[PDB]
Amino acid sequence: KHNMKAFLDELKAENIKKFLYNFTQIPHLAGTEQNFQLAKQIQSQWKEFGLDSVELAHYDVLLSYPNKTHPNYISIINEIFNTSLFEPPPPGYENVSDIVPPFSAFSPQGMPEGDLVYVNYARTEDFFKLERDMKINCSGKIVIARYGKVFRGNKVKNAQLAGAKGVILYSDPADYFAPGVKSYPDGWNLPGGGVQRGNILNLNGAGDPLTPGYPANEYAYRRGIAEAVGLPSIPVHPIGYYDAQKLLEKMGGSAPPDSSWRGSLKVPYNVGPGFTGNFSTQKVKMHIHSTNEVTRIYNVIGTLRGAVEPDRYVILGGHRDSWVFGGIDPQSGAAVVHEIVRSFGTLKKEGWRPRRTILFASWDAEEFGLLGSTEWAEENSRLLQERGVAYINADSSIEGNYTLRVDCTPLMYSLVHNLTKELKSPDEGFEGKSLYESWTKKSPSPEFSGMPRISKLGSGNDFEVFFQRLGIASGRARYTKNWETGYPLYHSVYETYELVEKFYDPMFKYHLTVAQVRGGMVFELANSIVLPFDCRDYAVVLRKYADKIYSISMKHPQEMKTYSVSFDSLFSAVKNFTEIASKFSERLQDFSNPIVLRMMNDQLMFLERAFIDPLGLPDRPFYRHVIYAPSSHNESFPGIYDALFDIESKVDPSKAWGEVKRQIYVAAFTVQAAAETLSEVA
Amino acid sequence: KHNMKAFLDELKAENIKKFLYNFTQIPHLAGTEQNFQLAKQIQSQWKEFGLDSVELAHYDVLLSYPNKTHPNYISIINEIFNTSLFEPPPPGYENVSDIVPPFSAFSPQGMPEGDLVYVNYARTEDFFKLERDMKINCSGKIVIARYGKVFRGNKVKNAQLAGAKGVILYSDPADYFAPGVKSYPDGWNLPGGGVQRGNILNLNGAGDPLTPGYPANEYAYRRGIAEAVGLPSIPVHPIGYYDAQKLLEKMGGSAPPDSSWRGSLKVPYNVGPGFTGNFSTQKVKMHIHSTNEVTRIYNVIGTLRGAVEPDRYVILGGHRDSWVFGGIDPQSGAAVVHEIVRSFGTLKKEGWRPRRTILFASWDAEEFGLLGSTEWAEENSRLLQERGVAYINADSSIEGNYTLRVDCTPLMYSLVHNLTKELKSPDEGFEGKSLYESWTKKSPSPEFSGMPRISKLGSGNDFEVFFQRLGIASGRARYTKNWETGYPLYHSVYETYELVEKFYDPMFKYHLTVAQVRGGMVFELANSIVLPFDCRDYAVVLRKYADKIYSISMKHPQEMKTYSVSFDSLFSAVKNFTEIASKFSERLQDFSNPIVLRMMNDQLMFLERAFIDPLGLPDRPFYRHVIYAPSSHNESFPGIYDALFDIESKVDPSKAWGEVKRQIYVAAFTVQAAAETLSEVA
Ligand SMILES: *[C@@H]1O[C@H](CO)[C@@H](O[C@@H]2O[C@H](CO)[C@@H](O[C@@H]3O[C@H](CO)[C@@H](O)[C@H](O[C@H]4O[C@H](CO)[C@@H](O)[C@H](O)[C@@H]4O)[C@@H]3O)[C@H](O)[C@H]2NC(C)=O)[C@H](O)[C@H]1NC(C)=O
Ligand SMILES: *[C@@H]1O[C@H](CO)[C@@H](O[C@@H]2O[C@H](CO)[C@@H](O[C@@H]3O[C@H](CO)[C@@H](O)[C@H](O[C@H]4O[C@H](CO)[C@@H](O)[C@H](O)[C@@H]4O)[C@@H]3O)[C@H](O)[C@H]2NC(C)=O)[C@H](O)[C@H]1NC(C)=O
Ligand SMILES: *[C@@H]1O[C@H](CO)[C@@H](O[C@@H]2O[C@H](CO)[C@@H](O)[C@H](O)[C@H]2NC(C)=O)[C@H](O)[C@H]1NC(C)=O
Ligand SMILES: *[C@@H]1O[C@H](CO)[C@@H](O[C@@H]2O[C@H](CO)[C@@H](O)[C@H](O)[C@H]2NC(C)=O)[C@H](O)[C@H]1NC(C)=O
Ligand SMILES: *[C@@H]1O[C@H](CO)[C@@H](O[C@@H]2O[C@H](CO)[C@@H](O)[C@H](O)[C@H]2NC(C)=O)[C@H](O)[C@H]1NC(C)=O
Ligand SMILES: *[C@@H]1O[C@H](CO)[C@@H](O[C@@H]2O[C@H](CO)[C@@H](O)[C@H](O)[C@H]2NC(C)=O)[C@H](O)[C@H]1NC(C)=O
Ligand SMILES: *[C@@H]1O[C@H](CO)[C@@H](O[C@@H]2O[C@H](CO)[C@@H](O)[C@H](O)[C@H]2NC(C)=O)[C@H](O)[C@H]1NC(C)=O
Ligand SMILES: *[C@@H]1O[C@H](CO)[C@@H](O[C@@H]2O[C@H](CO)[C@@H](O)[C@H](O)[C@H]2NC(C)=O)[C@H](O)[C@H]1NC(C)=O
Ligand SMILES: O=C(CC[C@H](Cc1ccc(C(=O)O)cc1)C(=O)O)NO
Ligand SMILES: O=C(CC[C@H](Cc1ccc(C(=O)O)cc1)C(=O)O)NO
Ligand SMILES: *[C@@H]1O[C@H](CO)[C@@H](O)[C@H](O)[C@H]1NC(C)=O
Ligand SMILES: *[C@@H]1O[C@H](CO)[C@@H](O)[C@H](O)[C@H]1NC(C)=O
Ligand SMILES: *[C@@H]1O[C@H](CO)[C@@H](O)[C@H](O)[C@H]1NC(C)=O
Ligand SMILES: *[C@@H]1O[C@H](CO)[C@@H](O)[C@H](O)[C@H]1NC(C)=O
Ligand SMILES: [Ca+2]
Ligand SMILES: [Ca+2]
Ligand SMILES: [Cl-]
Ligand SMILES: [Cl-]
Ligand SMILES: [Zn+2]
Ligand SMILES: [Zn+2]
Ligand SMILES: [Zn+2]
Ligand SMILES: [Zn+2]
Repeated sequence: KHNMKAFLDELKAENIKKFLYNFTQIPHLAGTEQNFQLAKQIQSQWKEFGLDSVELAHYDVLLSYPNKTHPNYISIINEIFNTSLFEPPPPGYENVSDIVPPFSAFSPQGMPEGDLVYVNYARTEDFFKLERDMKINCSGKIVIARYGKVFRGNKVKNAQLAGAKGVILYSDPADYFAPGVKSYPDGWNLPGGGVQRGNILNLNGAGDPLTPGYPANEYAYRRGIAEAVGLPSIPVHPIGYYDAQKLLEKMGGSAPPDSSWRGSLKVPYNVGPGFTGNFSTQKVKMHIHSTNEVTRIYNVIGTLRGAVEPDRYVILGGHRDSWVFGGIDPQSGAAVVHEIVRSFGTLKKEGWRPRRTILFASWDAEEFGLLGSTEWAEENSRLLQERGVAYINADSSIEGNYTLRVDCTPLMYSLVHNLTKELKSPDEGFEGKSLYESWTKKSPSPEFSGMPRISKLGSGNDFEVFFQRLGIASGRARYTKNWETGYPLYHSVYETYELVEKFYDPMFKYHLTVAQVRGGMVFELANSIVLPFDCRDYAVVLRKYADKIYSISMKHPQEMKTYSVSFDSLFSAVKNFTEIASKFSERLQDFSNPIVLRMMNDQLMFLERAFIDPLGLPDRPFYRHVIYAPSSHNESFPGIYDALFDIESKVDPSKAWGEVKRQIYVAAFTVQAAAETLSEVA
Repeated sequence: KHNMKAFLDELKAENIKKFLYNFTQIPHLAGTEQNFQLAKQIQSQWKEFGLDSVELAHYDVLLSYPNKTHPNYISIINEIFNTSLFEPPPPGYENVSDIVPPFSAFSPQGMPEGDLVYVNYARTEDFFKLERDMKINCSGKIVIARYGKVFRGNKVKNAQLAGAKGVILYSDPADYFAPGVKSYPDGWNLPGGGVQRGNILNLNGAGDPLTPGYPANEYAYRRGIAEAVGLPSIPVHPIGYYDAQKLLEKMGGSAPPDSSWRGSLKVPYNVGPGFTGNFSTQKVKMHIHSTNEVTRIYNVIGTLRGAVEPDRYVILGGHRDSWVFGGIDPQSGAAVVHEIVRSFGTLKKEGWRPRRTILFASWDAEEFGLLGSTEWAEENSRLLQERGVAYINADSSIEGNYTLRVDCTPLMYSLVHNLTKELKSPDEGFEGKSLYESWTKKSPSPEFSGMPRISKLGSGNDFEVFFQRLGIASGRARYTKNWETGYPLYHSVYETYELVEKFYDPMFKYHLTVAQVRGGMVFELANSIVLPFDCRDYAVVLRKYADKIYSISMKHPQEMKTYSVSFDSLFSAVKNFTEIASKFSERLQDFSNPIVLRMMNDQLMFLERAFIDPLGLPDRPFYRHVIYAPSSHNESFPGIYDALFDIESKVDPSKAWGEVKRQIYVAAFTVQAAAETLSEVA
């Protein structure tokens, strides 16, 4: 028999292990020769594995690299202390110059000299507290911020808008050093010389900064750097906590406002500005010489043509490019994808084909702003929006070994529940129990007893263009840590095969479980006669999110009275969606007729699509999903959430509340419009 | 048998006559009680006729009306001459106060006093000639322009940008009085007291000025008038040629530059500014007191559910609202639609159903900016873009009685050729010959011997949102005049049943022929197993339009060398489209399998859709069709055409030619992307 069980049983832990080892012996930085060679290997092997076609899709995109003969560093100035030029390489590692040293991708060049201010996590809330409560002024200062809480690019944006002339990012042990675990190579903790790489862009979903809206192909017209989307305007550099201690220990001015501003280092965590008395005259100087360069990148796209609906695509995609060895990020994911392709190809060789086409993707330049997936989606956007059933992401399969973590559209909730009930838990103490049981026990729903937590999709990985721009139902699953105790070695040189094999998943059973969840989801989406989406699950969360956004607005009762701010239309639309989805589910259960089926499958496939506004969100044309797009000021209903954010500070309240009302109208309309796609069609 | 012939034979000239009489006895101005009553009648009758459902879809949109107790007029100033307060009503007509007097819909209020300048047709080219060749300055002047050549709103926009403080529009006998035909009521010519009504908006496809992007429903948030889309900023009023003669006869300053600036009146046609010597001190004063008011409008939407593909829509739509009696505009069209519905309902009562759903529409407020069709399309945009097969318009069936005039997407060319070969010519001297033969003889293709002229769809009628914003294959057909000899009584009170019955089509045979063409197109689109679109026809015209746009650019060889302006990518994409479409047509001929069929029918339906750019054209987000959107500066490829327009006057040629290159890249990409929708799907 060729069914899901056949597919699932063919997956082997030992194969995922071999592929992970194979993928992590040398660095695979985007735009480098080694990553092109890995793309060619993957293309060859996917053909060997049995896919119908396997092609490279290349683009020429803006990337960013340190200058090899002119290293980046930070000084206290005579330069009396210098930060490191590289992380101490891990034991046994030999090509150390082709290891890219830590840097913040897309930093402009510069050598700003100045006095330090300590901005905690550089969140919106942290900057509000600096300026509004503490009357501290960041203008012309170098800010030093600790990583964590939010995307690092949001820190640099937040810093820019507060007027800073440089940002230093560092990893504080409070956030990145787990109590009682030994540092690499003897455990999975971050040593003091370790440094988190990462881009610092604010693209708002645009992809390559030079070609927003269109693929960076052979004839593309590019914006000048001056007009580019999302580039930072001030120099930025990341450092480890040994180097951070040296910079923070002399900090003067105001004490931290409270304990939530103090990390774990033996320093006061004084906010500044500037150093204390004796050193009040010393300064901090950045030396940043990185360059932005248009560089070729390569996606591998594998096709397994569907037997019955070859014009319906189920996509399994994850990135291949890594900062250095990519032992977790992304090769723990890519090894999983490779074994999934191998398993599907095994059934294919025996004569089986999925009902719908499966597309497999190995994305390039994910670490530089989701560039490979976004350019490919811009190139193929018409095919994807009329044919795209679903997108399952496949980055890092493990970031811990505690339990499963799923983020997806509500359309996939029932699919995920049903699948995980049929899979074996790999967890200690849950031998012979289902993954659903272990996951539900370790990560309970905050709302429903006997159900697991499933989170929303936001931003920051390759599902983003498919879900937030194109409105294709999307999901992701991986194994994660206990969230009451990212991960220490994230984007550091110490992310190695040995890290994973010794400390995360020596038996590769968590990898195998993640292969079963991702692979099983893809199998159902591509083979089930009726698409495995339950529109009733969207109705339930829409009411929750409407309740939530109403509750935020209701912090301002006087203004809602004055400006006649009603959420009645939004609740009405949610109620109608609930009633219509209920009736549609009845019809879906109550229908031999493949036109009615495919009509019904089309209604299910285009339901996610109906939440797209072709006008996008305000000033963010590439975020178009009205329920789930990222907030500019990071809740769901982001248009209304952003209109309400810090509304009490707006100088023209009439105008501000008018815009809240406009967003309520757009949201109610969109909800009702999506509901009407599930009505009888004529 | 229930086939096309059965459908066509059921259509009767005598029924179209009765309906026209029924629809034209009282005025049906948008937003008035009489037009709501007509909507309710049509809804009732379409149900009687046998449609499955017939609903009113209402919206509350910005409309514009004269003040009944404060009439609009123009003076020479002591006011020594006044223009008319109304057109002399036609013989036998009794409710003359409910006849709206001539006015320019959406004019602001005002009483500007000043000196006249005569701007010919107020085209872009005419204003270029005034300022650049004749050194005449329109700033602070009242411009008087004759109707014709271009849309009247473009005249007011062109006037505004040249700095004028008022516009007077008039109908010159050179353009609106056919030689040797007697004026109404004794013939079809425009009498001197007749006046062309019409809106003067510049909406660029937005629909209701207050709700761009979203339906003007019960909970809509509206822009303030100050922020509205497309409203004119200076007062405007139209007059007839008796009144125009009085205003023009004293005109001084510069003589007309050439004969193309002189109409037929016994006046010099001096451009001005101002009057001659003795009257050099007299001025012109407008009195405009019209008001813009949000008003309810009603579309009638009839559904005939498809037997096999009820989720695929073929739409036949035309407007119902008229300036006064609507004898030609639109009731000659609406009477045709009514008889088409009656004929389809006759087959339905005998047990027949079309393969695909047919939607019938009676649009409101077309005369005020395509408001009814646009709001309905904004409300239903998700259904329309995933399900909309085609849209056939149905405004005025006759504007003359010489021959057929078709404007449509190239996807419909073969359909139109094949249908007209099977229909009887109603033309004198072509008894027993096909409509194709008569039409081809009277309106030859400028390019191909033995084929008729078919024009492009542009702007200015209710197909606009479906084709230019949503990318649904669209077409229109009507009977027209000999274009080497609009029509004289256009938008005047003299457009009556008697005008049509006495002077245009006494036997209703031209009406019947137009019913057969529109109805037959709808029949094929809704019933043919394979959609009746030939993608090869798009390949042919894309090469033509690429040749044309290249030829325009090649007027600037030096700049194309300097800025490296290549059209190579666009020709490459057109070549690929040609090859791919050729292969797709082979597959379409060479395939029992309803999935392959419906896959193939989906590829045909979404081919028009693939020419939509979701980023729209520059500053015109609602014009999104990359091949055919209206030029801002009114050729096809409007993005590239507008980038090239008057490029030699741009102050920064590097920037201007960079933008030309950007548009070439967008167009080439879009063509290639559309081509790829016709590739094998996996
Ligand atoms: C959820 O679904 C329900 C349908 O089950 C849908 O109900 C619709 O609500 C609107 C109100 O927003 C109704 O609109 C009315 O339509 C009638 C004609 O049918 C008009 O006469 C009404 O206008 C008068 O009353 C207004 C309100 O006081 C006045 O402002 C106005 O000036 C008029 O005097 C009004 O337009 C509509 O009939 C129903 N449709 C039904 C029941 O089929 C509801 O809108 C959906 N929710 C959302 C968010 O779409
Ligand atoms: C019309 O369809 C044809 C396919 O039949 C399609 O041809 C493609 O054209 C592009 C050129 O625009 C080719 O791109 C090349 O791809 C190879 C790898 O396959 C690269 O090595 C090439 O890059 C090198 O050469 C460049 C040109 O001098 C240099 O600028 C560059 O730095 C590299 O040195 C180049 O990217 C592509 O291979 C074909 N694809 C085929 C034949 O399958 C054509 O593009 C279509 N037209 C449009 C408008 O899409
Ligand atoms: C990763 O595995 C690949 C595939 O097995 C290895 O690539 C093969 O290497 C052998 C020996 O050089 C060649 O003969 C094959 O042609 C290669 N096959 C390909 C590229 O498809 C590769 O050597 C392994 N890498 C590491 C670091 O172990
Ligand atoms: C930090 O690094 C800089 C640059 O390498 C050091 O300053 C240089 O010292 C070298 C050799 O001693 C001189 O040739 C250069 O003139 C110096 N350059 C600059 C820019 O200062 C600096 O001494 C280092 N600081 C520490 C504490 O090691
Ligand atoms: C998840 O599994 C449940 C239990 O099997 C599925 O719900 C059943 O679906 C069948 C087929 O429609 C119905 O006949 C039953 O009434 C359903 N039981 C219920 C709702 O309790 C559910 O459809 C599955 N989810 C999927 C496939 O997405
Ligand atoms: C146009 O035709 C309609 C439909 O036949 C006429 O409306 C009918 O009028 C009679 C007499 O008043 C009523 O009993 C019917 O209820 C009406 N039917 C409808 C509205 O569906 C209408 O009178 C005709 N108009 C003119 C000007 O001749
Ligand atoms: C044009 O119309 C205006 C307004 O009706 C005429 O001027 C008015 O004349 C009436 C009665 O004779 C006076 O009561 C008003 O004071 C006048 N109003 C204004 C605004 O001037 C004017 O005479 C008419 N011109 C002609 C030639 O008939
Ligand atoms: C218009 O009519 C022509 C002539 O019948 C149709 O072209 C024929 O189509 C059939 C069925 O595919 C083929 O077997 C013939 O080879 C075609 N003849 C040709 C191309 O000369 C054409 O398809 C019709 N157009 C439509 C239906 O849109
Ligand atoms: O590095 C990434 C983005 C990672 C994010 C998850 C994440 C986010 C933050 C951290 C950290 O601060 O350690 C770690 C992991 C995602 O949503 O996948 N892509 O390759
Ligand atoms: O009045 C209209 C728009 C009419 C236009 C055609 C047109 C355009 C101009 C005239 C004229 O100047 O007499 C007459 C008719 C269309 O493309 O349908 N809609 O109701
Ligand atoms: C890198 O720095 C070196 C040495 O100072 C310099 O010569 C070169 O211009 C730089 N390279 C780039 C790509 O900017
Ligand atoms: C893997 O799980 C076991 C049990 O908690 C433990 O030894 C180790 O800390 C875990 N690894 C990581 C990286 O959490
Ligand atoms: C119309 O004009 C009259 C009479 O001068 C005036 O009283 C009224 O305000 C006006 N009506 C509108 C709707 O502006
Ligand atoms: C209708 O056609 C005949 C023949 O040309 C003619 O008497 C009359 O002028 C035509 N009517 C119009 C409006 O062109
Ligand atoms: Ca791009
Ligand atoms: Ca609107
Ligand atoms: Cl993932
Ligand atoms: Cl028409
Ligand atoms: Zn990753
Ligand atoms: Zn990463
Ligand atoms: Zn009309
Ligand atoms: Zn009209």
